[PDB]
Amino acid sequence: PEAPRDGQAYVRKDGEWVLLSTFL
Amino acid sequence: IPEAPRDGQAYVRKDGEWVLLSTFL
Amino acid sequence: PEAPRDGQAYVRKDGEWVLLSTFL
Ligand SMILES: CCNC(=O)c1cc(C(=O)NCC)cc(C(=O)NCC)c1
Repeated sequence: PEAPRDGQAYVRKDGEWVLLSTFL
Repeated sequence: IPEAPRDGQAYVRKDGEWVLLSTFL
Repeated sequence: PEAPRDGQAYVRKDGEWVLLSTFL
């Protein structure tokens, strides 16, 4: 399914969309 | 959601689009 | 299709899921 549409980037983890910024 | 470009570059999902990872690194 | 479900983040590249950590 689609990631949130909220001006933030997402990566795929554990069957979820997780913010990229958390890893940066 | 559709495939990302297949062009040797990594993409992340943003705003219902595929965006280059490199932009954020 | 789904990325691996293994506690790790993935990005999309070349029609595949590739570890985010490789790029960081
Ligand atoms: C210009 C913003 N770039 C990043 O924040 C960035 C880039 C990189 C990056 O370019 N890595 C290439 C080795 C890595 C990280 C990272 O490992 N953050 C952990 C807190 C962050």
